[PDB]
Amino acid sequence: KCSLTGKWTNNLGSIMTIRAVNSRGEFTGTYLTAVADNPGNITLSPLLGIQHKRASQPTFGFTVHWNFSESTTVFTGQCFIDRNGKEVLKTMWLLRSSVNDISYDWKATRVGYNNFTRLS
Amino acid sequence: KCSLTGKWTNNLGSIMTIRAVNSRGEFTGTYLTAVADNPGNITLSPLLGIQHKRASQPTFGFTVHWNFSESTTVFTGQCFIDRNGKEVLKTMWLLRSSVNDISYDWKATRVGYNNFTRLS
Amino acid sequence: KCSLTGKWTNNLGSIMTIRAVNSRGEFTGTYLTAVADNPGNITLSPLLGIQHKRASQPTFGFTVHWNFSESTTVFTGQCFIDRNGKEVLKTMWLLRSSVNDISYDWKATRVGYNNFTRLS
Amino acid sequence: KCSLTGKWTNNLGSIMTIRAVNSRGEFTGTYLTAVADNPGNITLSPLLGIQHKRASQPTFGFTVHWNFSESTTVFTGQCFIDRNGKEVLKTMWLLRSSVNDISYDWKATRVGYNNFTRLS
Ligand SMILES: O=C(O)CCCC[C@@H]1SC[C@@H]2NC(=O)N[C@@H]21
Ligand SMILES: O=C(O)CCCC[C@@H]1SC[C@@H]2NC(=O)N[C@@H]21
Ligand SMILES: O=C(O)CCCC[C@@H]1SC[C@@H]2NC(=O)N[C@@H]21
Ligand SMILES: O=C(O)CCCC[C@@H]1SC[C@@H]2NC(=O)N[C@@H]21
Ligand SMILES: *[C@@H]1O[C@H](CO)[C@@H](O)[C@H](O)[C@H]1NC(C)=O
Ligand SMILES: *[C@@H]1O[C@H](CO)[C@@H](O)[C@H](O)[C@H]1NC(C)=O
Ligand SMILES: *[C@@H]1O[C@H](CO)[C@@H](O)[C@H](O)[C@H]1NC(C)=O
Ligand SMILES: *[C@@H]1O[C@H](CO)[C@@H](O)[C@H](O)[C@H]1NC(C)=O
Ligand SMILES: *[C@@H]1O[C@H](CO)[C@@H](O)[C@H](O)[C@H]1NC(C)=O
Ligand SMILES: *[C@@H]1O[C@H](CO)[C@@H](O)[C@H](O)[C@H]1NC(C)=O
Ligand SMILES: *[C@@H]1O[C@H](CO)[C@@H](O)[C@H](O)[C@H]1NC(C)=O
Ligand SMILES: *[C@@H]1O[C@H](CO)[C@@H](O)[C@H](O)[C@H]1NC(C)=O
Repeated sequence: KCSLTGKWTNNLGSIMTIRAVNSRGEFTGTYLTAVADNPGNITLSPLLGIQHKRASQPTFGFTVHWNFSESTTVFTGQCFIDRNGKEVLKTMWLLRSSVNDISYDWKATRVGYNNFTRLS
Repeated sequence: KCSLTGKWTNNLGSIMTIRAVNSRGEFTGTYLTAVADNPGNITLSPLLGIQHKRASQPTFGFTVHWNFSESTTVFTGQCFIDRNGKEVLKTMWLLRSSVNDISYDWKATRVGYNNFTRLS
Repeated sequence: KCSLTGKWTNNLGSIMTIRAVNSRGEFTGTYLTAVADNPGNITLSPLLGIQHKRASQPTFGFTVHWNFSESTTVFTGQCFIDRNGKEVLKTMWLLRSSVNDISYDWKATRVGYNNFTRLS
Repeated sequence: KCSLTGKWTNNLGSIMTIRAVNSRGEFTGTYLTAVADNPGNITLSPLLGIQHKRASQPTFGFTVHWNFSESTTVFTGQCFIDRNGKEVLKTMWLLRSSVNDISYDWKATRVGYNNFTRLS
């Protein structure tokens, strides 16, 4: 089994902590990004998500509410286990910027990927 | 002020209901999709997300844990208000499928958009 | 049969003109975007793409080499025809910005959608 | 400088050849994917794209017309050079499937990433 609970780092150097996953697969956590539009502003930021509970290699999603900008990121992915019991989170994300009005909506969404492994 | 609490529909005919947004911008809800890989299986499914609280046109994200498949979707976007006080959510999404192992990860993520307006 | 040759506009007000499609499904064209990072710089820009030839509702892709910035956009989608012979292109796109070095790669890709209908 | 001309492999094991880039940045090539929806059907497939010509680390895009399915993929990205002169293509892609009619359009687009390095 592949619980999200724990500490994780990604390929950019970001650090994420996921707390207890409840019986509905819901979880809270924190996220310290290594990169940002204005990296001097970075602070620890909250996340909230849901994973599938029963699956051995569950899919999941979470939202990061950045505390230092008007942006939001969502991540979705799957937790995989090796033959050796090593876990990897393979994810993709959408990063939504705040724009002034609906005419700028077209430019407000960035896309990318991240792989996470456990810190311990 | 552009608020998420209430009932919404999107351009595909899906319905979502978001409950009270707390002081941290967190919300729960339910999502009834009009479409699926197997539309005969569709059931009402829970969501969990976060919005920015203070912005008049906030960005937000949420995760939908589909109750009828192993997939997960995340939505992110922004709530816009026009002259008349009419609200629209402009969103993009990632839909993560469950695959058997990490060698299939490349095909596991679909992307799309949705616009939502209030229902009743 | 759903063909790409001709003039089109999308939901943002951009105009594109596609020339003759050859026997391999290749086409050239021009693209006039209604929006940009710096809309004061916009100029008419070339495109190059490929469609499937034999399908009645073909999928296709094309690249737009913006003549006024260091960015590139790719569009992919499908041409649909309804009962009346009315054609619509449903597309998604990736807009790649130029960044200074590989450490900024994570922020370099925006995503979005466009629907196109014929002009004249 | 970072010409696309040459042979490249990606992180999935796919092989791509890009032929001469003309004075407008346009190029043809071939692509042998290591993976597919139906990998038993895979055959060598054509691509067509454009890169920026003058930039030392150009952005670019290309379209792959798959010869063995009704799908199309577009790739966009940037060519980066190391301090040692080693080139890497960092890309993202959209893979468009053919669907029967417009009501299924929502499910027709997959997204992902690939990094390429030179074969020689
Ligand atoms: O720049 C901002 O306003 C908020 C921080 C965004 C950080 C993004 S989220 C996707 C990518 N993966 C990370 O670990 N960090 C970046
Ligand atoms: O097919 C599944 O396994 C779960 C349902 C997926 C529904 C998607 S989520 C994105 C798009 N927007 C909708 O309202 N429904 C579809
Ligand atoms: O801003 C730039 O540097 C180049 C212009 C980008 C225009 C984008 S491409 C996607 C979207 N669809 C359009 O018709 N225009 C925008
Ligand atoms: O499955 C198909 O019908 C066509 C082949 C798709 C292969 C995709 S394109 C994106 C990804 N990167 C690759 O090198 N191959 C896959
Ligand atoms: C991400 O994956 C790459 C390629 O497998 C690997 O080299 C790297 O260690 C991974 N990063 C993390 C934090 O897991
Ligand atoms: C973020 O960075 C910008 C540019 O330095 C600064 O002016 C702004 O006040 C910062 N905002 C926050 C929330 O830290
Ligand atoms: C979505 O936007 C379209 C295009 O503007 C509009 O016609 C429609 O009313 C919107 N649909 C919903 C359900 O909000
Ligand atoms: C969904 O649909 C498939 C195909 O009809 C069916 O076999 C399966 O049992 C259904 N799964 C669930 C959990 O609803
Ligand atoms: C795009 O689709 C919308 C929503 O159906 C429609 O109202 C509009 O006519 C289309 N726009 C263009 C320019 O094709
Ligand atoms: C585009 O706009 C910027 C900002 O106004 C300007 O400085 C620059 O010269 C322009 N670039 C080109 C090549 O059009
Ligand atoms: C892709 O990048 C990863 C991480 O840097 C690297 O280990 C791998 O060798 C690269 N693959 C190719 C084909 O360049
Ligand atoms: C692709 O694979 C399927 C499933 O094996 C097969 O039935 C079909 O004929 C193949 N199509 C092509 C174009 O090779």
